[PDB]
Formats: sequence, C-alpha cells, structure tokens
Amino acid sequence: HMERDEVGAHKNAVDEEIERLSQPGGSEDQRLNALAERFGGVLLSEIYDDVSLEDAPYFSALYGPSRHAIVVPDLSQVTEHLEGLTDCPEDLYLIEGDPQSFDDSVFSVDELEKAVVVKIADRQWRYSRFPEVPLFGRAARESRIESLHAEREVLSERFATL
Amino acid sequence: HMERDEVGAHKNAVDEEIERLSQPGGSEDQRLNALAERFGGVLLSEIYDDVSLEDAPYFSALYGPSRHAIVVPDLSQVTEHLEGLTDCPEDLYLIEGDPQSFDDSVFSVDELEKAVVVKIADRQWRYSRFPEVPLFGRAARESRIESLHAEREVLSERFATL
Repeated sequence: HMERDEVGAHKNAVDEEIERLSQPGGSEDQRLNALAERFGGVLLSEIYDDVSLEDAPYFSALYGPSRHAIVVPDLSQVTEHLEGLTDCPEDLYLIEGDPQSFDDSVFSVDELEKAVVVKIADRQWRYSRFPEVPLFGRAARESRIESLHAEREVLSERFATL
Repeated sequence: HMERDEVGAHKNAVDEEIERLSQPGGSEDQRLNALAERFGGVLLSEIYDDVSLEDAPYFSALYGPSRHAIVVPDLSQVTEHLEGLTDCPEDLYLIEGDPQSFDDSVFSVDELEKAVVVKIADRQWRYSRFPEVPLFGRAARESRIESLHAEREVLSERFATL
C-alpha cells in the first residue's frame, strides 16, 4: 500500500501547485498592448516572459510600477505619440532599450521577508512585497502548469490502476 | 428678459462645474489610511488637502505612483513595520518628512498637453496625464462644490422670482 499511496500523495502535491499557479492576478491594463503596438515597442511583461518561477516574484516586485513599461528603441520619437495622449493609465512608463537584448534597470535595493525596499530618492522608499501571481514569468508559469497537469494525469491513471 | 436669462445661464454654468467636480475618482487604496496611522505617518493625499483646483491635476500627475505615499518622521524607524508586511498595495511608498511643514519631491519634468513627462532614470520616462479627478486638493474641491451649490440655490430662487 505504501507505493500506491505515495503516488496519491505525489498527485495531491502536484494538484496543490497547479492550484497555486492558476490563481488570477499578474494582470495588466487592457490598453497597454495596443499602446505598445502603436508605439512600436514591446511590453516589459512580454520580454520577461521566461523569467523562472523562482525569480518572477522578486523581479516583478523589484521593478515597481515600471513593471508595466513599454520598451521602445528611442524615447525621442515616442514623444510624437505621447503629445495629447489621454486614453492610457494615469501613469505610463516608457523605457529605452532592445526588446531582443534588453538590459535590466538598476535599482538601489534591500531585501526583506518576501518583499523588497527600493530607494527611489533620498528619504524616499518603495516597499514592494512579492506578488502571489507575478507579472513576469507568465510563459514559464503556463508551461509549468501544463506540464504539472500532464504529470497529474499520468499519476491519476497509475493510482487508479492501483 | 435679458437679465432673467443671464441668471439662468450663470446658473447652468455653475451646475456644470458642480457636475465636473462631483465625478468619482481620485480614489485611494482603502488600506492606506490604517497603515499611515500604524506607521505614525500622514498620507500625502491629506497633506495636499488644499492644493488649488488649478494646481491639483498637474501636481497629482507629477508625483506619479508616489502620490499614494505615506509621509513619516524617520524612514529607518518604519522598517520594523514593513518587515513581514503583506496586507497592503503591491507597491507602497514611504517618504520621510514633516506633515506640518513638508517639502515637495524634486522631479526632472517637462510639460505637455495636460500631461507630464518625468525622467525616472536614464532612458526611463513616466508619462502622467492630468487626472479628471486629481488625488490632491480633495478638501479644496469639496469646499468649491459646496460654495458653488450654495450659489446655485440663490440663483435658482432668484430665477423663480424672475
């Protein structure tokens, strides 16, 4: 029985992670996508598609609100699109870089218990706790979820077979 | 008839501003209030209670996300309150200063068509359009509304007497 039950035990653990990974959140303003396209840029959330499940929470918190940044080649030519822009979030972030070879912003940071503390300026801190559902690593989360699902099923059948 | 009608016209004008000023928004995370109290600080929101109707839009946008900041006496002394803090927004801002004689943050900014563009860092821009309902100036906005309402009523009564 110890074998059969170890399988069921492993199947429950897998389900638990699946449940964890499938919670809603790590959402983005619906308008950011079109905006990125209309600016000729790529969302930072899409660039950090593959951030590991291990790093996603820390990095999403680290970036602060700039996590929703649209990355484009040159800011100078974005101006064109900003002048008169109103149909966008009250705070829109634009970062200059290469979507294909992007360099992480550098932050003055200290870590805490599943949280981060960024020094924005002198006598100005930003406390960003780790999100349950990080904005980054969405692609990696999805693959993981599907893989875990496939394993869950193999174990469910093995278990039923006794 | 020209007198009576100018009264009506001025009345409608007042009504229209009341309408504008009364739209909901300039909202703030409901949890921020208790935390400000728990950290022994005061929300920037409250400190900038009386920002003129003229300056509120521009000023609210300028601050970016830091607009929801909790101002406290000494940052290093809040640390203890942040350790393990999870029931708060994913990004919590804390500014060290004196609520009664608070000094503004210094921003590197350029203005646009009712919007601001703050340089967060090299190759990093924040575009913040003016809010219809700014976070700051709530108190001044409230007084304006009441006064305008009181004026509205006098004009309605004058009108009815023709």
